[PDB]
Amino acid sequence: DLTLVAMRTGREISLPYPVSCGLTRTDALLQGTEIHVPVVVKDIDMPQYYNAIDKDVIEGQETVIKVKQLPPAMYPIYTYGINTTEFYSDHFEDQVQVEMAPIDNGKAVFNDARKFSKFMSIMRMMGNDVTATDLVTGRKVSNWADNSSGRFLYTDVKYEGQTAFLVDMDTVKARDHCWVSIVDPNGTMNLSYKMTNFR
Amino acid sequence: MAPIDNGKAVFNDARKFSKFMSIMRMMGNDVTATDLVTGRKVSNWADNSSGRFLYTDVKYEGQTAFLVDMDTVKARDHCWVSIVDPNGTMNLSYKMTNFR
Amino acid sequence: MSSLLNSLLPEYFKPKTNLNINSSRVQYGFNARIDMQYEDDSGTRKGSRPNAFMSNTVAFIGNYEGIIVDDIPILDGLRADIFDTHGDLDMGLVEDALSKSTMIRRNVPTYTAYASELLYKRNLTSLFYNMLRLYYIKKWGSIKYEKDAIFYDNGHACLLNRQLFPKSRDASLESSLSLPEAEIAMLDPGLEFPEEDVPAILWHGRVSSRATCILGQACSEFAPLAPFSIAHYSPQLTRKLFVNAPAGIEPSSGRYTHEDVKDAITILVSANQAYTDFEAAYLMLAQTLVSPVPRTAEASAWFINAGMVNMPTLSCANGYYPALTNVNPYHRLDTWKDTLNHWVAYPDMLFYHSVAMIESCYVELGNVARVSDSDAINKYTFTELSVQGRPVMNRGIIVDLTLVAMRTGREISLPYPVSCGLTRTDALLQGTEIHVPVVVKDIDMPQYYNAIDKDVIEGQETVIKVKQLPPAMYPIYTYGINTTEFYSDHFEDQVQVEMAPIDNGKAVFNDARKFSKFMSIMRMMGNDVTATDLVTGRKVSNWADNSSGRFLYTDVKYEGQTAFLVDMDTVKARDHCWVSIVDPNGTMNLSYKMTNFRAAMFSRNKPLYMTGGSVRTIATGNYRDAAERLRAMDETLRLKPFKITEKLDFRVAAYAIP
Amino acid sequence: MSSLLNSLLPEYFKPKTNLNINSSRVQYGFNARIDMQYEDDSGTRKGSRPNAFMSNTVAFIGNYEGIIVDDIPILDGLRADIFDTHGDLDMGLVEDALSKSTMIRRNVPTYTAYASELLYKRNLTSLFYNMLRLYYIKKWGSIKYEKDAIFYDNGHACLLNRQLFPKSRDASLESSLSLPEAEIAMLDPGLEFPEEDVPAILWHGRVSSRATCILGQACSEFAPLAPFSIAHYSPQLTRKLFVNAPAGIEPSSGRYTHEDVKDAITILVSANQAYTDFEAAYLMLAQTLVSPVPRTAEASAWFINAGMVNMPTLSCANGYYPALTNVNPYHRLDTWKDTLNHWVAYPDMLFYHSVAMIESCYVELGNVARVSDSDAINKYTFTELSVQGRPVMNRGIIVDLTLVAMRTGREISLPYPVSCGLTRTDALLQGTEIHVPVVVKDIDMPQYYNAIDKDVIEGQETVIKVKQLPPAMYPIYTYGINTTEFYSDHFEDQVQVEMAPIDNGKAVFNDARKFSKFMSIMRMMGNDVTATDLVTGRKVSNWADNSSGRFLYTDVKYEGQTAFLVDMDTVKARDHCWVSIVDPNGTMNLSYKMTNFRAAMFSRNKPLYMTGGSVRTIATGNYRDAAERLRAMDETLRLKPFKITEKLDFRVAAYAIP
Repeated sequence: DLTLVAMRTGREISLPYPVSCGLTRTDALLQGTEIHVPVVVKDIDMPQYYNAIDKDVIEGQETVIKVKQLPPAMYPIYTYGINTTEFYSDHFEDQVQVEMAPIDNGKAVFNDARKFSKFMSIMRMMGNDVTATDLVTGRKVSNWADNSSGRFLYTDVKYEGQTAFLVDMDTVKARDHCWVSIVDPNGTMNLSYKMTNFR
Repeated sequence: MAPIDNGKAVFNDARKFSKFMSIMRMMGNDVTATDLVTGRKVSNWADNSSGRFLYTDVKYEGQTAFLVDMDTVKARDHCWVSIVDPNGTMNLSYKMTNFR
Repeated sequence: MSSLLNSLLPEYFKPKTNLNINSSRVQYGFNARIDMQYEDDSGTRKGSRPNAFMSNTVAFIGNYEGIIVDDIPILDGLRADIFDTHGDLDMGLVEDALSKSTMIRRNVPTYTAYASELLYKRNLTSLFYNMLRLYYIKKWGSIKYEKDAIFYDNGHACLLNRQLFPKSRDASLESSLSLPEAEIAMLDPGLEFPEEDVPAILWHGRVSSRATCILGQACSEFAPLAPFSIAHYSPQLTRKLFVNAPAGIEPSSGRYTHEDVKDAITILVSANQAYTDFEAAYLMLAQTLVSPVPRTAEASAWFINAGMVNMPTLSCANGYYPALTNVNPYHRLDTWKDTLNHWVAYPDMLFYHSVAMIESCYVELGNVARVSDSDAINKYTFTELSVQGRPVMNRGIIVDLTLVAMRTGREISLPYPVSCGLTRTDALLQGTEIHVPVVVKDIDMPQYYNAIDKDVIEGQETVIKVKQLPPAMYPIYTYGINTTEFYSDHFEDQVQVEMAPIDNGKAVFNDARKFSKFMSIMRMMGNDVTATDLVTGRKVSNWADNSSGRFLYTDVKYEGQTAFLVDMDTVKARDHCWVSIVDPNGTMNLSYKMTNFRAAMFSRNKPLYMTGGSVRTIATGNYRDAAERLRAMDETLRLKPFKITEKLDFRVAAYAIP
Repeated sequence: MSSLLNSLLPEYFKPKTNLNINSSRVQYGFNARIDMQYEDDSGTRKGSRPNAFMSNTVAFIGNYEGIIVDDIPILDGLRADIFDTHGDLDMGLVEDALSKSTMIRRNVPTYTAYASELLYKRNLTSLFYNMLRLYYIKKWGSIKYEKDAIFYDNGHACLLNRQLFPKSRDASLESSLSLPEAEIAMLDPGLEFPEEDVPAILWHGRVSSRATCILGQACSEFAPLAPFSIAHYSPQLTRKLFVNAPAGIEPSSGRYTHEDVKDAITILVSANQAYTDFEAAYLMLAQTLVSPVPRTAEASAWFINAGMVNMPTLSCANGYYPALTNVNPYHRLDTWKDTLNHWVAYPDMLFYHSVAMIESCYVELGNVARVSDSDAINKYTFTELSVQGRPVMNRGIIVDLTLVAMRTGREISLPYPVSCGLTRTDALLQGTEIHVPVVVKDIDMPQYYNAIDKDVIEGQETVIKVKQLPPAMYPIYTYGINTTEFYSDHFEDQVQVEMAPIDNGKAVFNDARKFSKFMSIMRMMGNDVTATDLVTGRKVSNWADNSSGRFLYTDVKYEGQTAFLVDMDTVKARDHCWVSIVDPNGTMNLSYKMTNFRAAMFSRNKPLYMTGGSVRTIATGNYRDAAERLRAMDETLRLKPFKITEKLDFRVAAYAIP
């Protein structure tokens, strides 16, 4: 636990005695096997999003989700922009440039995985419900997959494969309050934000 | 060359897809790919008269990703250069002489 | 040792990750372009072979037997403090190391006494060997062995799988073995006296239901039905195996996927710090995995008698004393985790490393067999002069790695002098003619082969005599890295020979070297010439091997001195380029160039294509944060190469120190 | 002393830790390449044996009998304060030391009075000796002894195990002894007056359940059934043994392994500070671990009567005076812990140290038996002039160490002049005829051997009269380090036999020296020569051994005038790899050359290989440099970080060191 803190802050932690007592967290990681978490369903269109065991499930049924790679359990908040990585993208200033031509009728394909993550994340700050669909596999991902942080990490796809995300920009829905509207875009889009003060 | 997973190679970029099918045509390999957005089959052997591949043979303005069928690569016209299984970075250098 | 066997592959070839093997036979070669130029007294002629396929054939069939022997301990993974200023294990410091890392100090005198006896016999190489074999049985578990199939087939003679492998039946690879399960018990912490002749191993967290079944079957006896390379007979490793797991082990499931065996190996190595033990097992499997299909019928003499695989005894004392294994392990080389990191990333790459190793051994044994038994370096005393360490016995891997050094001409070095694996030089080290059993296909068989019965009928089972062992394989991957006169595997070469006077329709070739050069030219032009050996009275043919398009002098099948009567009237035209002429006149000059190499693999008379992505390099430098190279070149194994010095005889080979 | 016995081993010999002995007979030796030559007026005939095996057979049987004798006290261990300037117990500082301690005040005056007698009872050599024998009995317990087995056989004469060892039943070494346990009582600290004639020892913490069983059996009578060397007859050391352990003595377990005996020794030496006592016990066992199988039939005279082992009486008064032993002991030599530290690390090395000592002794007693009594340094007075100390009696280890000093040609130094162990020079000093029994095979025996009967039918039990004792072992480990002309153990040697054509093969050797070299070199060449003495009329054969393959002059079995007729048309070729003497004419010149040496061991007519780690030369400095180091790295858990680095893919993470 102390060696993980040393990696986060980026400093040298020193104790007087090399004592080895307390909780061990790295248990499910080192096993390197599939884990079967139980879930009770609410809607009927669940198993498209989550990697479920059943393909058709009536509401109020107890199902199982197959988790292979462990997603992050917490988002950095106290350690925000002290040792920044491009995965979490916990910057004060950030921008993304999605390049579209008028010949394309709103439909954009993200060949790159990095800028797809930043587009889907900044659109959620702006209070827009985007629903992308993978062209190779045929699954779907939604940027609204959290009600705490309000960011989109790439591990919300729940699948490691080839990157071909079709996003249709005439099915974008305004969900939250205090939001900027994308009524009908034409040409190159440039999104950007700035965090100024903290309380 | 894109990684061949089962018997299919995903070409996400547009420029790389144009260069790939342009090489395989000069070697003389009738390759058939599936456009993932539309769901229609493209073929590099569209025009027989002029022995070249233009990107307009896809017949879809806009952005897409192609799933190339690497198992069903037919051998129409074979010179000694002609290979079926590409591996890594493909280099083709040709010279045209003796016009009449 | 990944970096060693990876170097053997040719510079042009870089193989992809996956390879879907779906048969018990794989051809491997290259498609080269030959530009021949002919000149004689009549005039000049220029041609060009546009596509020429030179290939060997390798199979998954080889009769092997396991023996449990006592070998050296691998002292890698133990904490660095117990070792003194030199590279030696001091029992004075083991007492201190165990004392400081406990509150209960009553048990220190007892713990030290048992530890001193067990540390000098620690070896997990035999356990990883069986775990690796279980991985490949599950992965390639759809390969069929038919009993009434062909082994070698030329046209005159034939060998079936009934012969060479009696006591065999028709079975798939998954159907070959029905392994039992050894008792995987839990070591409760509190037991004071380690039970003797039972090893104890560490584990990360809870032992999975699937991990139990793998460890149970890995320790059990292997009893095959069909002869397979990766299912050979092995004795029982242990009866019990303790596992010091804080969380209790689960009962055995019964079934497991090939993916589950990877998870079992990755945990077992990481916990025990047994990285060098894995490197030994990796090299040990590279020898066994594949076996050569013989070039000619005489080259079946190698694979009659069952070669012995020396499996080290399974012992480990990490479970009892987990204080000795800590966060600061002792290692001799800084590149000591490369072999595992290579396998876990690219499992199917072992096939290419195995083909590269067995080729290098069986090519160089072609030369060692021809060495006269009245020189400094001969078949008996070639290993002993080469090695510069202190192993238990010059057996197993030491013999194989000595032949790789002689091939490549570079100094090979391992951290520990391990003597574990297959010994090939058994048929070689005996002054006796070997009786290869064969089947007669054509009535004129006794004229070609040295048969017992001089009159035969199509269908009869006879026996042929082999005195000197011919080469089993031709150089393909190791083509032109160092060229001997025997093989003549040049890129560019100018062959010059003087044609003998054609009296009636026959040309007498009294000299041995001139005869070899003549038939070598006529083969490259593509003329099937047949000559009569005057001493024996048997017919030789340059078209002996179709796969590799070259002529070796061992195709005559007569050690000693002779004169050949070549039939110049009956020169058939099998393959004709524009260079190809039938009537040579005076001094024959042939100058050829080989360009445009490209690797190709065939399986079941169709092209076998490589799948997956491109292999990115994984490799660690000589230093991580180490200041001074403390040489420590006393215990490390070193193998010195020998260079072949050609002499006038041509039939005899001779080695010298470079 | 591990140091002096280590130097006796050859330079080419590189020993390993473990040696898996599974029999009661070992043929230790070396493989050498002999280049023999026979020059003559007609021409030269060259030979070459690439692997020539020169061996000395060593067994685990030998009749010995222990007797309890009075020996000097060993004062190493006691605190350095009580000693004066000269180095003897200054009584007055003892009374001062006891007064300023944690002793009961009413016991001080009565205990101080006894000190004058009890403090000079310090000799634990007998206890350590018995505890070392228990270690090797349980380790090599599976070795067998058959009653009707062949002790010696040379074709003509045979000597069975029934002949030398009557009252002998066939049994395994483990099943030989049935040791009864002596009482191990706890010393009451509040005892009125110390009980002399009852030894009291110290212990660290609690006496374990197994330590009671080991100490109980160590201080008991050895009454064996089979005549084994490490299970010979010993009297009862003591009836009762006190142990000053505040933590109570647990009752006897009954069973124990060989590892538990090492635990018992290491606690006993550390508590009592008795390292010099252990060094004496190590050298004692080195003599009487293995006995040599006789080279010739008439060399069995050494092992007819049982040689007495001198075990010093068990006497220790540390239990009564705990204050006088502390962490600052008095020692003469600085390297006083080296012998124990060597044994704890490498227990099985004692086998090599044992054969080195007996081979050194029995070689020198060979060429000591061939000196006339009328001389300065002779049979009786070779020990007195060599010894420059003050031992009680010239017996035990003093006689064996002085013979080693003569062999190697160096000065052997011990800290205390202790006189305990086996005495070998018994049959020599008697100077009388010895009557060895023999069972005959052929009917023409009594011409060769000096037998009691002149006509004896096959299968009869006869007697041979041995007057002068022949050498029991040939020098092998000490080959060409201190060469004498008797053994003729040179690397290069030649002999010139001068004959004229007028003589029809018959040569008479007037000289005795060159007759020995001719007969010896002819046996290397594999030729069976049979000479006949002209004066007496007896016969000698060069083939009188199947181990070394040399001819010593003591094989004549008679001292007289030298006139040996050898007929050189009755020479028969016996062995393989031999040069032929078909028909010689003129002067003969024989010669050989030994070039290289490789250590080899045989057991049950199979190769015995050394396994385990590489044995080093342990020095006092190699451990105490790690004490100087102390691991001075302040024991503070400093965790260093890793900065994550992003690259093209971004899906997978990569950590850097800085």
